[PDB]
Amino acid sequence: GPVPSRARVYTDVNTHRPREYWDYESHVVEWGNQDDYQLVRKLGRGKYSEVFEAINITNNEKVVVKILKPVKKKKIKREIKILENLRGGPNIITLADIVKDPVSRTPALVFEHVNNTDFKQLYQTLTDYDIRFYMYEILKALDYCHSMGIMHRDVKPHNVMIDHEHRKLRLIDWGLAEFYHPGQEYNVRVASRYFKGPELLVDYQMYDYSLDMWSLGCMLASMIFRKEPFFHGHDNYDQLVRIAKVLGTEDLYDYIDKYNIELDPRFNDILGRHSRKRWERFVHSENQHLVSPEALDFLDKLLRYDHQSRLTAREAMEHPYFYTVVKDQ
Ligand SMILES: O=S(=O)(c1ccc2nc(Cl)sc2c1)N1CCC2(CC1)CC(NCc1ccc(-c3ccccc3)c(Cl)c1)C2
Repeated sequence: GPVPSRARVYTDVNTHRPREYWDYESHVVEWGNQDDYQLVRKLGRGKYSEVFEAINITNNEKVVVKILKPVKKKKIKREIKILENLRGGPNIITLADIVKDPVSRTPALVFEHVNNTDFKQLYQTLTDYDIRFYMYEILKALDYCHSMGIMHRDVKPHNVMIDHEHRKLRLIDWGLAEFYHPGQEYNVRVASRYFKGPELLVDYQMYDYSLDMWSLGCMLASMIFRKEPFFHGHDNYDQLVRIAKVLGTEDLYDYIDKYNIELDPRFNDILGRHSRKRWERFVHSENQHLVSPEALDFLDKLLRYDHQSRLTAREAMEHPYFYTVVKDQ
């Protein structure tokens, strides 16, 4: 069978807490009054929810409402619990209330309101310094949630929100997040394809917070190289080929060895044989101003098949890539 794995950091953090903290199945939900909020306009449709801008008529404060589509109550209790646990944390979205339509029986999450600067405007103006800063800001949120025994499992640009006018960032969409418990086997059918770690793709279920660090590298790549998505797999199998065509098949077979992982008979056809490529080959004139020795060192140390050899969030925050941003503090 597969070799076990535990987290190198924040391993026993949920164990040292009361059971209620992570036994979300037991959480009873504090309902608010739906008539305190009126919906203004729709902001987005999104697989598990629809998102609206609303006003709280109690204090005339602008708000965000995610009306949920039908999920199991235990997954809602999960998200609510994780949000409540992380509330007040750096760059974590703030849950403000929870309400149910007394007729449709549909439940709705009410959030603080953050203006998103227009994608086009932001993307075209970004700058290396800006990327550094906002990555630092994402790392802050991740080290916080990891320290609080929680893995997001859906880190990607969709779930990051930036108000550039106020240099303000939030990490959202906590509905796939789970509590890390050593020895636990998780579902590998999580996150979107382009951001899935190797461990999900080879079906190693004793994963941990380091899953987030892979995605974060997947994010950094697309930004510095200006290629979204960076690993563009046609299906879950081809996603690992895309990764192997860059990272090389050798470190991959070394990883499945160390963890005595059994590859579906399929991959053993498509994976083939692939040298580990150098980053220079994704550099061109239009991205060079984002790419730097510091950045490629940072990226290399996140994009590793072996989850145990990835940088932790706190080590990442200590990386030379962010030396300038930390001095502003
Ligand atoms: O209208 S929504 O559905 C909405 C509105 C309010 C709301 N409030 C709660 Cl509560 S949930 C909710 C949902 N919608 C807004 C727009 C998004 C999707 C959701 C977030 C945007 N993020 C793109 C992005 C992320 C990171 C970077 C980046 C920049 C520099 C270094 C690294 C990364 C860049 Cl360049 C771009 C796309």
